[PDB]
Amino acid sequence: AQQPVVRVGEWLVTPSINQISRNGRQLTLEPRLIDLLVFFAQHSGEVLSRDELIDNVWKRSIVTNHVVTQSISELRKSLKDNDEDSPVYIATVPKRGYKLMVPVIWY
Ligand SMILES: [Zn+2]
Ligand SMILES: [Zn+2]
Ligand SMILES: [Zn+2]
Ligand SMILES: [Zn+2]
Ligand SMILES: [Zn+2]
Repeated sequence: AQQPVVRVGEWLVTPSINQISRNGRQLTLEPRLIDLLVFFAQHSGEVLSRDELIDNVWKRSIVTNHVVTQSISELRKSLKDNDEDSPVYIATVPKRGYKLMVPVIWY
C-alpha cells in the first residue's frame, strides 16, 4: 500500500504508482506528467521556463517546445478533473513560462 510523497493543492501524489488522488478520486497519469507535476512541486511558486522544464523533465530526449505546451495542457486537464470550481494549478506567466499556483506539502 503506497504512501503519497507530496500534496499539490487538493491532490496527493504518489509517484511510485503514477497516481494522483483527491477526496475519493484516484487517477493514474502518464509517468512524464507525474514527473512534470513533481518538478513543479519541487519549484513551487517559481516561474519555470519552457527550457527548465525540457532540461529537467525530458532529460535524454529532445522534444520540441510544443511537446511541452501540450504536456502542460494535459496536466492542467487532469488536475482540473472536470471540476469548473477548481483553482488554477499551473499559471502561464506571459513571455516567461509557468508557475505552480497552489499550496504544496511534502511528506
Ligand atoms: Zn525551488
Ligand atoms: Zn527552481
Ligand atoms: Zn504531448
Ligand atoms: Zn502526455
Ligand atoms: Zn496522452
